[PDB]
Parts: sequence; C-alpha cells; structure tokens
Amino acid sequence: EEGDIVYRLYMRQTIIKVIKFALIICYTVYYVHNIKFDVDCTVDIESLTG
Amino acid sequence: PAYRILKPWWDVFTDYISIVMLMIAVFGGTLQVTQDKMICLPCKWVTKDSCNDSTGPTGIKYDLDRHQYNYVDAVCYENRLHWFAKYFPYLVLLHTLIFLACSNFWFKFPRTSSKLEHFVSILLKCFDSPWTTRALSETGVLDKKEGEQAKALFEKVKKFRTHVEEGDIVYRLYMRQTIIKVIKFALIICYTVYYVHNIKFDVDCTVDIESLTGYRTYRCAHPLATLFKILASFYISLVIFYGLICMYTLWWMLRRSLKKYSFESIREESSYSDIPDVKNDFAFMLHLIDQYDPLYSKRFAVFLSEVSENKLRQLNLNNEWTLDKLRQRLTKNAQDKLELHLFMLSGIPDTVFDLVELEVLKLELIPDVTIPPSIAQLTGLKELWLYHTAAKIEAPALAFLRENLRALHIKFTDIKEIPLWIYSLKTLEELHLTGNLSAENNRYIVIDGLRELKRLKVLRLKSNLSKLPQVVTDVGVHLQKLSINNEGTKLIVLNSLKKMVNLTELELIRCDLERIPHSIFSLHNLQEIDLKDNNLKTIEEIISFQHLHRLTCLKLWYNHIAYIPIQIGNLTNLERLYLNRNKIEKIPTQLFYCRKLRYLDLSHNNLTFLPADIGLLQNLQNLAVTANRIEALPPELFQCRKLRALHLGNNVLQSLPSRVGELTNLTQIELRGNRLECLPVELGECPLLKRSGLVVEEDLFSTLPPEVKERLWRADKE
Amino acid sequence: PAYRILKPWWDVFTDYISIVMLMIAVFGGTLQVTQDKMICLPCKWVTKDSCNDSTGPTGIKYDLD
Amino acid sequence: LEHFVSILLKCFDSPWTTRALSET
Amino acid sequence: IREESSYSDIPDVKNDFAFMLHLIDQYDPLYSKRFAVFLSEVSENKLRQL
Repeated sequence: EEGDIVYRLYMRQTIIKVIKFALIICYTVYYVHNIKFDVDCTVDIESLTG
Repeated sequence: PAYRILKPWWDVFTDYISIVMLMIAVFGGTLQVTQDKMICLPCKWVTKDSCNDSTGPTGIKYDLDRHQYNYVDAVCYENRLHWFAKYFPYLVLLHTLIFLACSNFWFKFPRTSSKLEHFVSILLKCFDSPWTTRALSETGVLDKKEGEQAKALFEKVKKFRTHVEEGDIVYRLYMRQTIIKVIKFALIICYTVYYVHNIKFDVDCTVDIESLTGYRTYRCAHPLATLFKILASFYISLVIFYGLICMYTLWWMLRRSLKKYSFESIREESSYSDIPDVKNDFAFMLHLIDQYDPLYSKRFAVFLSEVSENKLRQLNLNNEWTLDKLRQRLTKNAQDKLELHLFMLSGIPDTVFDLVELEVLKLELIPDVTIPPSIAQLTGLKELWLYHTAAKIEAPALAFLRENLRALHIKFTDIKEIPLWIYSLKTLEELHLTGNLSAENNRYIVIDGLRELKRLKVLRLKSNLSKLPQVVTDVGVHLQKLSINNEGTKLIVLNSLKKMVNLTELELIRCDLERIPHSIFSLHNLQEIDLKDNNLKTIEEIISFQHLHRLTCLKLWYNHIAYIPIQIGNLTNLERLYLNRNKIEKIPTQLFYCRKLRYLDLSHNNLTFLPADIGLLQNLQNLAVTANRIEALPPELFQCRKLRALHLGNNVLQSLPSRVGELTNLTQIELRGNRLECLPVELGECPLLKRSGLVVEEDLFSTLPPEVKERLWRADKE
Repeated sequence: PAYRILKPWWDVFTDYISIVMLMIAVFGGTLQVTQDKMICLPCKWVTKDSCNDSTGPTGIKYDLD
Repeated sequence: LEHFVSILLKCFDSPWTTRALSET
Repeated sequence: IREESSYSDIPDVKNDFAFMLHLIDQYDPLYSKRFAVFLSEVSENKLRQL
C-alpha cells in the first residue's frame, strides 16, 4: 500500500520513449533527403593527381 | 540457480554494460581483421619532409607497379602508424574480460561458494515455512511433523550462525574486488583519453628506402580512423558511466560499516526485543538481501528470537502429550485424591486441563508460567502446589480459582516466586510457605496482606523466624491450627499468642524454647501438642494441662526427660502418649489412671521391667516398648484384653509366655532379634493372626505345629 | 551437476586458462588462414647476398608480371 | 567417484546426523 | 573431530579412501565432519539403543 514506485517508473519510461521517438523522427526526416546516388566533390589535391 | 536475489541493481548494470562493451569490442576487432588497409602514395616535391603542395590537365605518372604500392603500404603501416590505432579493440576486449573475471570470481571461488549456496539454501527453506507466516501474523492444534521440521530448522539456524560468525572472508574479497575495479577504471580512463587524439585520417611517413622505389617520403590515408574515433568516444562514455556506478557502490559500502547489523527497526516495530545484534560475515549477507528486498530480512529474523522458540516449545508440548498417555500417568494418592506431579518442564501442557477428575495440581521448577483459562474445566480442583514457580494469571482463571480452591502450597527462594494475586483470594483454607518470609529492614512485608485471607483455618510456616508475626495473631480470630518448624532458631512469643482463642492444635517445633511457656494454659481448646526438639528435661508444668479436657495426644520424643511427673494421672482423657527416645528411668503408677489409652510408646528408654499396674489399661489396643532390655513380661499385661499389636522385637527376651494364647485380636507381634531356640505353641491359638502378621525369624517360626502353618496358609488367601 | 565438489580451485583456474588459450589459438588460426600473405621485391645491387643500399625522382622498373 | 559422492550426499542429507551432532 | 566430538573409536584411513577425504576437505570440511559420524561404532550402538 505504501510504495508507489511501479507507477512512477512506468510513467517515466513511457515519457522517455515518446520524447526519443519525436527526436528521431525530427532529425531522420530532416536529413534523409541528403542521400543521393551521384556526388560532385572538390578535394584540392593537385600534387598527387593534378 | 536462484542467485538473482544476491545480485544488487548496480551489479546488474555492470553486467549489461560489460556485455555492450564486449559487443563493440568484437565488432571493431572483426572490422579490423576483414579489411586492414592503408592507402599510400609518394610525394614528388619535398619541403622539410613534407609536400610542397605547389590545354586541359593531365594525370601524374610515378612509374610504379601495383605490388610496390602494397610493399610500401605494409612498411608505412608497420612503422610510422601509431600502435594505439592498431590494437584498440584487442585491448578493449582484454579489459572487458578481466572486468567479468573480477565480477564472477567470488561466485566461482569455492571457499566462498560453499558458504553462499549453504546460506541461500537455508534462507529459501526458511522463507517457505508456514510457521513463519503464522508467527508474523500473530504480531490451536498443529501437526507433529511441521513442529519437528521447525525445531530442526531452529537448530540448523543456530549451528549455521555459529559456523559463519568467525570467518570474515567474503567481505574481504568483495572489498578487494571493488577496489581492483576502481583502480583499473582510473587507469584506462587515463591512458585512453591521453592517446585518443593521436588517431588521424592522413599520415605523412618517411621510411628511407631508396633502392626499392627511389622515393623518400609518402602521404598515406587510413579510412577507418574516423570510425574508431567515434567508437572510442562512445567507449569512454560507457566506461565513465560504469566507473561512477562502481564509485557509488564503494562509497556506500565504506560509509555504512556493515560488520554489525543494527537490526533495531523490526524489534522496535514488532516488539521482539530479545534478538542480539549480528557480527561479521553474517551481517553482510543481510545487508545485501536488504538491498534486494527487505521482506526476507523480516521473515528470516523470527527464528533468531527465543520467545518464538519458547512458544514453539509450548506448542510441541501441547501437541505431544496425548490424553490417554496422561490418564495412565495419573496417581490416586493416600487421601483418595487424584493428583499429578510434574517437574522441570518448559510449561504446562494444555491437555492437562481436560483431565476433569483431577483434584490436586503440582508444579515444580517450571519457569515463566501463566495460568490459562482452561483451568475452569477442573471443577474438582482443591489443592495447588507451586514449588519455585512464579505464575501470572488473568481475571477469568483468577475468578475460578477464587471460587474453587481450598489449599495452596508454595516453596520459594525469595519474593520473586510469590504470586501477588494470592492475597485477593477468599476460599483458601490452608497456606503452606517454605522459605524466608523476611528481607533486610522489611520484616514480614511479604505477609502484610494476609488479613484479606479471612477463611484460613490452618497456617504452617517453615521460615527460620525470630518471632511470631503480629499478622498471624491478628488473623487468629478464625485460625484453628498453627505449626511453626523453626529448625532450632529461637522463636520469640511475647504475649501475642494469647489472642488465638480458636486454636485447637499448636506445634512450636524446633524453636529451642527450653521450657514450656505459660501462655499455653490460656488456650483452653487445645487437643494436641508436639514439642519436638526443645531439650526438655522436666515437664512438671503439665499439671496445669489438667484443664484441657480434650487433650488426647502428647508428643515429647527426642528430649532429655528423666522422669514422668505424678500428676499425669489427672489427665484422664489421654488416648495417645509418646515418651519414646528419652532418658526415662521409671514408670509412675499414676500413668495407669488413664484407662482410655490406646497407644503408648516407651521404646528406647532405660526401662528394665513393666509394672503389674499395666493391667489397668482396659482400653489398650497397641503398644511398643521396643529396644529395651526387658527379660520377661508381667502376667498382668494380659489384662489388656483389647490388644491387637505388640511390638517387642530387638529386646533381650529369653522366653515368650504361653499367655499370648489369650490375645484373641492379635494380628501383629515383634519378637525378632532375640536368642530364642524355639517358640511356644500357644501362638497358634490367636484366631485373627496370619503368616504375614506373625513377625518372627523363620527358623523360630518353623518350630510351630504344621497344623498352625496350614491354618496360616488358609488364612492368607481367604 | 554434482562433480563441482570434486574439483578444487586450482583445477577451476586451469580450466578457464585453457579456455583462454584455446580462444587465442582459434583466433590466430583463422587469422592465418584468411590472409596468408608475404610481400617480396627484388634487390638490384647485391653485396654479400644483401642489398648494397646505395629533376624530381622517378619510380623504378623491374619489368615483372 | 559417482558411487562415493552418492554416499556422501545421502549422508549429508541424512536426518539422524543433525541429532547426532546436536547431542555433542 | 574425534578429539572434539568425543567419538574416539574410529581408526585412521588407508589409501584410496583418504585421498577423497582430503579433496572434500579442500572443498569444504563440513561434509567431512558430517560424514565422519557414521564411521563410529558408538553411533551404531546408540542407534541400536534408540
């Protein structure tokens, strides 16, 4: 009757799951479009290849 | 098996973190193995051992074979690349392994493993017991089996406590373990953080091999540097978390000082105070189990209490003694009263009180007794004897005893064995106290409350008393018999005894009085007097006993009396007279005015002959003159027609007169210890005599006629 | 199951050491198998069966397959 | 060995032992 | 143990049964103690009486 520990932990657990969910949706969708097949890159090594 | 209970939460976190560390270790290792590449090229223009870094463009031509690139790769990988970037995952793997070894060592180490498995086995079989939950529920009738289970369990716990108390091995090893983990933590943080920045993607290396290639310097690239860098950051983060957990554990353990388990909370709460505190190597286990679940501590603590054990003893004792067994153990005593005598038990079996016919209860040397209400079943109880047994009681049983008791005997060492409630009683008729009734500067405080015992008809005290208590003479309105056995301690009477007008029998025994006091003459109702061991030499004062018309018995043995005063002839109502074991030289004839005498005992005096006046005891029935030096009996002895027993053995008789034939009612006679050669035939003339009753040596007995012996044979079985 | 009692502590340590030894054995074995390489080159100038060790630089040509 | 340890465990597990030891 | 618990009538052990006891002693002396009781003849006599 006295404890009240299980409810608190399950509460915190659910909250952590939800906030983590939101974060991963956020940055995943923000950065997903950057994947591409072809890329142009300028690396600046003249001495080794020209 | 069920060692989950041992492991605390921090141990759990350490375990899973170790698994994760091992996972990333294996991953980095296999990644290193499956590709192990570095990509090198030369540098044409050199400035300070480094690259100068100075119509479409065209590719550069170095004129090298594919295999030479691999050679220079291997060389620059071997030499100039830094060892940490090579051997990171191997080291991590090693570290994880030695963490886990430190973790599971004290389980796998046998000397402690035995103690642990034994401990937890005891704990689980204790927790599963039913009597535990009963005892806790308490805050009937039980099975024989589980009682013995519990008893065996108690002793198991006791020997186990004795066995574990000395060691202190587990605590030391756990201490060493934690310390190793912490110092190793610190070291790995140190050099890992010191060397982590050395990992780089690009490396310039000058190896000095001109002959094989003709180039001095090289620029090389290491693809996996970035990945190992992030893994190392992640690694040290996990490691930091691990070490903080270990530090918390260490701080807790060193702060708390666990060698003594305080235990005070349950004994304050549940009111089981008689449990000692715990010593080293058995407290630590309890601290751990407390960290897991406090309930098992409480469930285990119950067996440590002795009160619980005493109650369990009472329960087995109530369980064991069956009624049928007790019924056969009972005894019907000399007064035709059913009695039970018990000694040296742990308490009172409750099965006692269903023996409804019981009339006397005796308790001897039984500690911490409480009288239960079931005593109301013993409707016929009349006596209770408490020998060194203090007794508590509550009101219902108390009321039953107030209304249904006649006598109380107490044998005690001091006041602590005196129940205070006895003075609230009302139907008591006898009180018997054995022990000193007084304390320093507190004479007779123990008995101040006697006034409430308004029905006491007999008091006897054997208490080494200097004086007669005032309270006795105050209660003397209704007291009928008082008896003091003082064991030679001088008693002071001092004028109070005169108030006891109702007294009918007085015994002032072993009080070293040395003279019969004159207060006795006012006690006109006295029937019997006994003056054991008062060194009495002359008893002339008995003249004033002539007014005690019911005086029938005078008991003066083992004194120094030299002669019988003549006035004895005026005590015409005497029935019993004992003057044996004295120094008497002659018999006055005046004794034989007491013609209602039945019993006279003059054995062990200095008598030579019996006067003819012995014929005057017309009411004599039994007589002992044993162990004097009488040679022959006067004829007038046989004028006492009513004789039934004559004890004359162990004298120096030379002949037995024939007139023994006249004793019709003789059934018992002593002639043993004489130098007779035969017996007179007239012994056969006694009708009521039997073979068992003719008490004489067998060789002398054989001299009788066979016909007499046949009639004796017939007489016995009839 | 029941033979734990027979084994003393030193036997236990021997067992776990043997496990570790076998582990490193298997690892070295598979490592040898999966790459089994050595990388050789010639040496142009020889002195006592050993290398003499004697406009930008240019790569050397041995003309080998 | 298996026979020996069987004897040993059933001796340790025997009920008479705890009485025999408790008497001292 | 025979000096301590006062069961003197146990002989010393010979080869191939002593060695086992030494091993069990190295594991835990307690099993050796609990096993030692049955060797005594006093144990048999007392159980007969009981």
